[PDB]
Amino acid sequence: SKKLNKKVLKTVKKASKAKNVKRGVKEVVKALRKGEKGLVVIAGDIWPADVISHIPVLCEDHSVPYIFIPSKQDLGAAGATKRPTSVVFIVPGSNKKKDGKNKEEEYKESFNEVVKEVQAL
Repeated sequence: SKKLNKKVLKTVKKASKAKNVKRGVKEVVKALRKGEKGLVVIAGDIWPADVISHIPVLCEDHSVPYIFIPSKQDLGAAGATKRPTSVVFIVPGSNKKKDGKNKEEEYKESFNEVVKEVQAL
C-alpha cells in the first residue's frame, strides 16, 4: 500500500508516453464495455465523490481492479492534462495486445501485482 502507489506512479508515467492510459467517466465506461479496459485508477483526493459509486458499479458490472490513492497530481501528470482528473483508467493496448512484448509487459506486470494487492485488501 505504501510502495504500491509508487510503482503505479512510475508504471503509468512510463506507459503514458505510449498513450496507453485514458481518463474520464466516458473513457472508463467505454473500455469497460468494449473490453480493452485495463487498470482503473481512483484518486482518494478528488471530487466529486461519484467515483465511490462508479467503483462498485463498474466492477459489479464488468469487474475491474483499481487502486485508491490521492495521487491527483500524479494523475494529471501521467495523463498529461491541465487539471487533475477524477477517474483515470489504464488501457494496455487491447484484449489481445495485452500480450505485447514491448515495455507494456513490464508496466502491466507491476500493475497486476499492485492492483491485485489492493483488490484483495
